[PDB]
Amino acid sequence: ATSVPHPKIVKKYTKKFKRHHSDRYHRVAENWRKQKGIDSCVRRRFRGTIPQPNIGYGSNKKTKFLNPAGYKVYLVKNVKDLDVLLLHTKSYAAEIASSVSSRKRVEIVAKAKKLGVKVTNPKGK
RNA sequence: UGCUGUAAAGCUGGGUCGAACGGCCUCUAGUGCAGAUCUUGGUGGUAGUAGCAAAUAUUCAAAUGAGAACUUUGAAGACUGA
Repeated sequence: ATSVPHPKIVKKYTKKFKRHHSDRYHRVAENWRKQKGIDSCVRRRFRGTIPQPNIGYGSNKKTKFLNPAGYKVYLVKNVKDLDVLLLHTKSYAAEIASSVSSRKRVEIVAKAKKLGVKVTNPKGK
């Protein structure tokens, strides 16, 4: 890791928690919802039903919020926004906002390279 | 196209697009939908399916026309039957 050393990153659940019957009807979005029905086999946790979010799945506090390269990600919208990362260049990477213009985006990439700040999305227009 | 969060969700790459929009500290509410034989609008399967069968009945040729079972003219066969 080019970032500050960290323990090996463990994700307890890497799949997505999909709402029950979001596969069955178009009108049911996958955004997680808790079943509140009296008979619900999912709420009652029958064997064979879907995993549900609970606090036991929480990430280890020492590796939480880290991307695979070992950095926490900070959203940058202009050149000046890079400054708060100046003393945190081995633990915080910059991410350029989607709405920054192509002119200003080139300027942010240049300044980050000047300061030694990692950028997570360099290829943007 | 990926990243973050147990999650509600947040961010990002590519495309489309054309005029406004967001973070943070707070304020406020007509603030979150799968259901209500919910409301309005839109759209399927059914399905090229049911079906288009009462009132005797139509036919040949020419003309017209891009095109004629269905229009017009001629020939005829019929019917209403005062």
